[PDB]
Amino acid sequence: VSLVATLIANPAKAALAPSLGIKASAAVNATGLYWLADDIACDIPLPLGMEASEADASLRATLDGAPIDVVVQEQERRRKKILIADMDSTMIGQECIDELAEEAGLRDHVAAITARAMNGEIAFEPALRERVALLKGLPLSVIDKVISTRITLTPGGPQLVRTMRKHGAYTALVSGGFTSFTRRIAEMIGFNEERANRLIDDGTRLTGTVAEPILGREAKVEKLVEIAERVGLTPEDAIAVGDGANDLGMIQLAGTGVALHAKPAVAAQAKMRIDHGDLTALLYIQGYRKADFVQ
Ligand SMILES: [Ca+2]
Ligand SMILES: [Cl-]
Ligand SMILES: [Cl-]
Repeated sequence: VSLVATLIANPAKAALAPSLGIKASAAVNATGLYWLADDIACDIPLPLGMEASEADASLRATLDGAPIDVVVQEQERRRKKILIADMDSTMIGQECIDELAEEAGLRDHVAAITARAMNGEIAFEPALRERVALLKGLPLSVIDKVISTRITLTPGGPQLVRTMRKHGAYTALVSGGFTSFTRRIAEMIGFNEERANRLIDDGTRLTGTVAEPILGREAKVEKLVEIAERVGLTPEDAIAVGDGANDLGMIQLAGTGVALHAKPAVAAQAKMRIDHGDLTALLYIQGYRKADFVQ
């Protein structure tokens, strides 16, 4: 089966120089070298008979000290037809739950719990109830307040979703956060649908509870299964991306699963990781060229 290695830099620190790409491809006795974006990403088709683990270590040693990610995969079925993406710290810069906690004067106390939950040291569901209970009494106006003043989109997000939709993919934003945030964020970026938990309120204030059953790690796996079956595909046809322990189920089930700027224990578990590039990395992973992007 044919293999291809892809080298990916951050467009904001585009250090994949021509000379560097040439040296990488020689390190793996490669046939050709194909640029997907100048100074940012290139394809290196491995010669037949090389294990992916060899090419990976060879390329990483050659590139050591440079902010360039490495992934190796089979050339066929690179381009996926489903995207399922985590929201918090993946498509936006923030944790909505931590920003909400600010409005209760408890950002640090809640953020410390969030860090433990996204690292996998506590189960998602009791972590969520403990954090949300501290939001009891907040007026419903704080949701618009946080969205309009403190939530920012991750670089490359809109381009990723729009370029994939251009090529017929179905895109879903699937989050352990809250519907009141995902519905607006999904609209801003351009997802086909979103699914998240739900804050309970009395009409004026937050009750401090969440609608049950809570969506955690397994619920993201289930949404991936539901989507693929509905659109007449299989999870093998999907690329999944996240940063946290609650994304590892869908990252492991999808055909391509990406730990993006993941927590230390999370990245330790994922087969494919992106630590330097932004969300356009997922376009290059799939073999797209800059000429293909929606600008
Ligand atoms: Ca996340
Ligand atoms: Cl909500
Ligand atoms: Cl994985």
